[PDB]
Amino acid sequence: METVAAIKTLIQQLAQSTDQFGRAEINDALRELQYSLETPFDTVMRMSLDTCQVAVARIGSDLGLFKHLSQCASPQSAEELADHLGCGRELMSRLLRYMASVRMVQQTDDIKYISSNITQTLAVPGLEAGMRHAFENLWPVLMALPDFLAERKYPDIVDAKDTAFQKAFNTDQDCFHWLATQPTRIANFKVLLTDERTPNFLSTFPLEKELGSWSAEPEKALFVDIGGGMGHACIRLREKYPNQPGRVILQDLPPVLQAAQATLPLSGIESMPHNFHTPQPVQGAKFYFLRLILRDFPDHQALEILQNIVPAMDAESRIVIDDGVPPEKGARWAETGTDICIMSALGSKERTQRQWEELAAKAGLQLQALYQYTWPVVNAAMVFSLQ
Amino acid sequence: METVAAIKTLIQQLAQSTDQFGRAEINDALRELQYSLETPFDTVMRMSLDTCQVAVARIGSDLGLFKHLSQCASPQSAEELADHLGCGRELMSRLLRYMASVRMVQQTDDIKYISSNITQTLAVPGLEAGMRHAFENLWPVLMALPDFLAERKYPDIVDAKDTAFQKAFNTDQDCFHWLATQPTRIANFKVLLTDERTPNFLSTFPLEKELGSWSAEPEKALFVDIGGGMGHACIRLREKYPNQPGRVILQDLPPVLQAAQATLPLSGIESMPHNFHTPQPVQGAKFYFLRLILRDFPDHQALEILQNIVPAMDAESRIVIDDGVPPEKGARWAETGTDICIMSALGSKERTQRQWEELAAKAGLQLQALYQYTWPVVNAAMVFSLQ
Ligand SMILES: C[S@@+](CC[C@H](N)C(=O)[O-])C[C@H]1O[C@@H](n2cnc3c(N)ncnc32)[C@H](O)[C@@H]1O
Ligand SMILES: C[S@@+](CC[C@H](N)C(=O)[O-])C[C@H]1O[C@@H](n2cnc3c(N)ncnc32)[C@H](O)[C@@H]1O
Repeated sequence: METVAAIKTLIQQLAQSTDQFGRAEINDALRELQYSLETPFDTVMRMSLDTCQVAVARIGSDLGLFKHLSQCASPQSAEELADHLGCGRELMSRLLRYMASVRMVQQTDDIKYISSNITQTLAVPGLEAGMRHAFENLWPVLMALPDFLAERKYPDIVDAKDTAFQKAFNTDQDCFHWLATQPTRIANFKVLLTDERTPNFLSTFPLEKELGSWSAEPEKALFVDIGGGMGHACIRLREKYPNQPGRVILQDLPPVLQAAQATLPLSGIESMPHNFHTPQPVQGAKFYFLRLILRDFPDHQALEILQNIVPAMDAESRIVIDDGVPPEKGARWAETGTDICIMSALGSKERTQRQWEELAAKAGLQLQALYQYTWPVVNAAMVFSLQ
Repeated sequence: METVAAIKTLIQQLAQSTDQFGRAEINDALRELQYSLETPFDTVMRMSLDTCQVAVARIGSDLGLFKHLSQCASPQSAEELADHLGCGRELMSRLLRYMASVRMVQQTDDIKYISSNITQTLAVPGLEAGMRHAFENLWPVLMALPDFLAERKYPDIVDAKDTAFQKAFNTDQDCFHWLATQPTRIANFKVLLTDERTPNFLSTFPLEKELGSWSAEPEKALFVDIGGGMGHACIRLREKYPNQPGRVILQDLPPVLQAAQATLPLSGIESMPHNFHTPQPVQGAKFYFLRLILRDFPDHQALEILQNIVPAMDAESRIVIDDGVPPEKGARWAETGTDICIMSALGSKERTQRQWEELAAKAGLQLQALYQYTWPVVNAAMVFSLQ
């Protein structure tokens, strides 16, 4: 119908007319409209069949389909793709037909296949690794969660060693300890670390305002990236603020620091092995930065991580928690799904602003400023000082 | 956004003005817009988190939350629902926040909870049973598919006894034989059978024109519903054509005929126990009807089912296959996802019109007429005669 074609045109034109945050708001609206207008049968069909996407993405990734199609200059037949990738012809035709129906590839008028936006995404190593993590790590924990909760008469989960994870992978270890003994998972996790989220806190963080008159003299630390992974925050800080003095220090475990060396600048960023369960060695830094760290820990462990930093602080030192700050009400699926997943796997939780302030108060900290940098799903740099 | 409220108003007004087929077209367009507009990170988040929906629906079902909320007259607090249903209060608060974010319930401005469209759907026994089936039968088979295809170097799956199912449930039994040994699963399937799809073939089936001069004496059957389940097709036939002569006969296995009795009219429809893997007892029927039967069998078994019927047929007899008829190209997610699920669990497949005609020719049948009754996902009554 011309009506459907016109709806598509108007929504694309409105999407192009706004920014990434406007487009995120439109996408959530489109989802809310689908759910509101689907029939009861459609609801069950959707819940039944949308689980297919991750499995079929896992297969495409195993075959190298997404990478191959992303490099192809012309439409490919199912036959050409099957013979090239070493797949049964009929299986490849069925997988491609399914993939086209969910835009994981596109199907042409003459029943050939080209890259979509999603083909290209699943071709990117860091994003492919996310999809692989969802299949091998998240799926099993969600599959265990209902019977786990039933067996245990619906407990409030508060312990990383007593959640669905232990049922899912038949172990008494917490997720973090268990992953160390699984080379396949560590390799994928290693690739997942290379994905850099955009935008980042530096888009809205008023660094010069937050600095005040803080002196890098004689030899003080500007920024200590605690569990900084590949040190994207350190790299982006040095890139945005090349003239601000002070040590910029990436802190992580030796294997992650080794992985980071390749892509770290040759000067200006220190690689310091540090376990964030031990006292913070760098004294009187301006910013102690924790990005997507504390959300992976229940309150007891998150508190201990903060308590390990507080004694290193000057009056001018700030702890900067860069993490999810879902609202009190009307939280979006991306903030609320993450909460169920980290409950199931890690025994942890998403925290509202009030819950972040209650946690930080136990560590003797007070919130000075909160700088949101994503919308409508809230990620913010929360700036904490000594009480 | 005023923009988002405006899009919702426009789509809702266009949705209300069209019919169910028009709303299904709009819904498919909103999905495609969503995928096309998505960022690479959104794609991975969606694939990571959308499978939460089934796990959380299953937990809500276990707690009886959806039936409870559907019968509440006023908005309920998380604490009221947790206390009433026997759930940890923090667990219940988090589940409800997640459910509200995906419209499985509605959250009020007061942070209390009411029934949405989806909470009513998940309270309907037949539809709840569809969601439990997705969780306990489909999820494990989709979980097994990628590694099963990898280990076996991407075979064309062709055998019910050799597909993802056997790896998922650690068995050499086919799905149908295995399910029959599992009481809780058998019980869920019987509730699943109580769901009647709408619309149905009688909306576009020109019965009078197909009958022509056909006569019901001596004691001939107008309609034999082979695997008719609750016998909804028999009920609708007798409701729509109450004065058309000829016996109307529900065929299924004894336990399903037993379950059908309470819903069946007192006269006009015979309950005849009959295994459709055995020779058809009713001779010279006008219509031998197979609704959503053959798609659950690979060609070899589907052919055996048809070959059990053909010897009972007159020149006036028709086999009516009422089933999915996906197009040669541009097939929708609801008819390609089904294909991947039935490949994985049953070793079967969706069939294009031409694939149905090829199968039916091997049984000595030729397509007389094809009567579509759903759009844009094709279900049709295909009328076959002896060739
Ligand atoms: C979500 S990942 C990367 C987060 C990083 N801040 C970012 O935003 O790119 C969490 C990081 O914590 C690190 N990590 C885990 N346990 C740690 C520990 N005990 N001490 C220090 N780093 C740790 C991991 O190696 C990983 O790089
Ligand atoms: C998809 S379900 C119901 C389909 C039904 N025609 C309808 O549209 O409602 C398949 C039906 O086949 C029945 N069935 C399964 N195996 C059977 C067999 N060997 N003989 C007869 N009926 C069988 C089941 O009991 C069930 O009612």
